[PDB]
Amino acid sequence: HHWGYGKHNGPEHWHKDFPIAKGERQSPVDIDTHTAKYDPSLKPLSVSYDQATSLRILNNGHAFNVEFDDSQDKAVLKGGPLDGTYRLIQFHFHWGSLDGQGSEHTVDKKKYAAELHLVHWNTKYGDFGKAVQQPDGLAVLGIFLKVGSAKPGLQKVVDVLDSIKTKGKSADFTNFDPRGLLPESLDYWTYPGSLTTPPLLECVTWIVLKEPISVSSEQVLKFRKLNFNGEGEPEELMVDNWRPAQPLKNRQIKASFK
Ligand SMILES: [Co+2]
Repeated sequence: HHWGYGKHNGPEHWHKDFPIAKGERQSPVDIDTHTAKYDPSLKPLSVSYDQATSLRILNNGHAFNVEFDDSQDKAVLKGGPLDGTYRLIQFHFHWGSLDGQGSEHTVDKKKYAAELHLVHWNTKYGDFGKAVQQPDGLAVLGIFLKVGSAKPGLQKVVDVLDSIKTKGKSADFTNFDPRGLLPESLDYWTYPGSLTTPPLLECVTWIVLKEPISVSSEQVLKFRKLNFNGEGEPEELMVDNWRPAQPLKNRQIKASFK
């Protein structure tokens, strides 16, 4: 049926409509820190978000997306394992019903409360729709969230969520600075993988930061008040919208640090 994260249409069902779900480079994965190889040939990441133009926030029935103007090189990711320039198109989170789960990637099987995905597309391909058809089409920056002190830069997001409680609702969301969601260190792990939602295309260079950000219990509880359903349908809280770890298969995770 229409895919989601429930008992009958969750991740274990996706392969029936999207056979690539059992592919050779699916995401997310467990990051075994002892096994990842330090790769001194790797460059530092270049995150250049100073001219980012946020536009809107949308509840799409799976998560909420903060969308950006990607019609110019305003907010880009370069360097690290990447060739060329990748433009920020949107960010979103995955989170749990409880603080013990919610992330998609895991680190030595540790699950974080949530995971932020900053999604960027390779410019060489002109638009997002074309980029997802290419093995180097997307670069997604993954950042773990743990529960502890509040993240000041996240509060503007948390506060608009009650205006987009249900599927299909959107709201204006301008002048948001995504630099306020980054941890101090840009040390990372990287590997080739996929989108973690249908259509699960194998088009992503994943860059997962080692350092988590902290958010407060109150901030994540507001995430969990969102809904998967549309307005005036039975309430299904938007929680546990994460895909579990997939087989690593023939892939190597590289580390940018020692
Ligand atoms: Co995601």
